[PDB]
Amino acid sequence: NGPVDKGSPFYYDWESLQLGGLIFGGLLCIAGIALALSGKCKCRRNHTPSSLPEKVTPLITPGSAST
Repeated sequence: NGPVDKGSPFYYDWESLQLGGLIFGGLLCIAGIALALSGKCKCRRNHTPSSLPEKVTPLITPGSAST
């Protein structure tokens, strides 16, 4: 028994907190977008009054800095 881990040499197995640490961030992200999904289905039919007319602005309005 040694919940400390620093008791046996198997403690040096912490290196994972490093290599995995980098993935941790990548994983957290995957978790971030996931939550968004629960808000994408609505944004698909509701979307925003600005983010959506952005790709439809050129067809609805000139979209040119001049002329």
